[PDB]
Amino acid sequence: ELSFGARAELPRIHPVASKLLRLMQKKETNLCLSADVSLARELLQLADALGPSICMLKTHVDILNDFTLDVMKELITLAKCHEFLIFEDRKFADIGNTVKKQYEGGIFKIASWADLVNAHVVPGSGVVKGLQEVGLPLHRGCLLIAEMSSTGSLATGDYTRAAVRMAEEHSEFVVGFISGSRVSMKPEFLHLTPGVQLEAGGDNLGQQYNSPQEVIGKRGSDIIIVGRGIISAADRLEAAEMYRKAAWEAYLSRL
Amino acid sequence: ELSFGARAELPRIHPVASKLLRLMQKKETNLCLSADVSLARELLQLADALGPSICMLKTHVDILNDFTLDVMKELITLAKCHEFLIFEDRKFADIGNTVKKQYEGGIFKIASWADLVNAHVVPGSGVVKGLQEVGLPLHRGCLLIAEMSSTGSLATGDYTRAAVRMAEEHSEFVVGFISGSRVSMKPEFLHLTPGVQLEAGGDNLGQQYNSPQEVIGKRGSDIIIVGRGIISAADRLEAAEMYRKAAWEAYLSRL
Ligand SMILES: O=c1[nH]c(=O)n([C@H]2C[C@H](O)[C@@H](COP(=O)(O)O)O2)cc1I
Ligand SMILES: O=c1[nH]c(=O)n([C@H]2C[C@H](O)[C@@H](COP(=O)(O)O)O2)cc1I
Repeated sequence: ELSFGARAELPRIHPVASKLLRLMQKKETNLCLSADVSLARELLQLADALGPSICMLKTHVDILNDFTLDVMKELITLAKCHEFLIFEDRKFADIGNTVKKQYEGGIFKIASWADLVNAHVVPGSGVVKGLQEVGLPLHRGCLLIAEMSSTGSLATGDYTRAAVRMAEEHSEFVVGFISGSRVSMKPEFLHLTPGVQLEAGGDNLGQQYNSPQEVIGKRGSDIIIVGRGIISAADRLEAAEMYRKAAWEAYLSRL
Repeated sequence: ELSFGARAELPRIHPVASKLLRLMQKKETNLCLSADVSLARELLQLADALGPSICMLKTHVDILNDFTLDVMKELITLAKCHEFLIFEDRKFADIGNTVKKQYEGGIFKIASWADLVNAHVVPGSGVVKGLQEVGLPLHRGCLLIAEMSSTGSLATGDYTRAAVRMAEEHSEFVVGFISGSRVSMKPEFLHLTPGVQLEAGGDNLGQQYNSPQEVIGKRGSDIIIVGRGIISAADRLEAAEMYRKAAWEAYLSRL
């Protein structure tokens, strides 16, 4: 088992993952903020104030009521300044020819500013083949949804094993997974785990929480994705630090 | 076997499906046009010209380079004039509390203009439950993706069975399926099938095509979703009429 910093230097490491692994070690943060907000200003305020505590900011640019590409210009500014990756949670999940256009085009032009995006594997390997054609040119990485935190999730057993396989066979573009635990034995791949809170619980619509120590420590994931656990707190700065320190110590203990 | 007109009067049938099935019968079309264009003027020129030939227009708003809510207004006007339903192929595939926001809010405000939307079942029923909460107020309906057309598709066997159960258990809002064949024998559910062309073949990124006669005639589907088969033609109207006549005669032969 290697440190994040050692993993950033592996032969077969993808550059986007290496950049991420290096700033993870530098900042002592395996925390990804989920910024689920309705206003551009909200997003840029939060990113800036919490930037120092995170390795990655996960966006839903399709829930911004005042999206513009200038808003994402200013997001990249803050990303370069505080050193975090931008991860648009698009969950591309269609045939290759469609996801191509969705990734490069339309009003969002996701490929022009997202270091990472994710994709569901249900369509088969064409969803990644399609995304690759936009991603490789623009030096980007993708994450494959191998597991989900929601109750009734069908991403289990054979489905999970297919997501890993797909990943291993597209390593020039796929840098890791969305998962509830470590699912690949290859240290080149990242693991990011949503459904994370300090306290036991869920929400009213299928979400189920596990703690950072459980997820990073016992389940062997690398990064925790945390939204309401931080945004809904009174002190979002203090909240982000708690999750950072929890996930960071769990990682240290694991080494 | 019942006709679209009879099925539209079924006791346990959704207001949206009933509306759809009546205009199908009235207009003699079970063709959904997949308008995968990136200019609003071409979308509206196709909608206007091909309106009378179609029971439904399937959109990908997020690939339109010049989307405005005013464009959708004009699309709605054409849809009323020519009697077709608007279906946004958004493929909701996140947790319930997330998809609610993507469905209602943000720049696209899909719920305000889309008669139907679709969702993947991989997250568990929470995804349907989240969408339901927004759509039921507005009398919308939802299609669940039970099978896919592309090579390597993991929407098979128990995954499909899962989508059927989830649909049946949420009939108040799920009006049917995106699938390759009839997967539900319950006549209140609509079956819609993409990966359709007249000629045998496929594309370079996993898309596989069967004919209207195979899909409607042998596999028992209701409606064909056809993109490039029409869009790539010089005369898109002649092509639409060709797909319409093929799919409609295939339907009449099942009775
Ligand atoms: O399997 C998943 N689970 C999940 O929670 N998300 C997203 C949805 C939400 O925006 C965030 C979870 O944040 P909370 O910590 O607020 O639940 O991660 C995405 C996937 I794929
Ligand atoms: O399983 C699927 N298969 C599929 O083909 N589409 C959509 C994607 C595209 O917009 C259209 C196919 O267009 P062609 O008929 O040009 O392949 O159907 C959606 C799903 I879910």
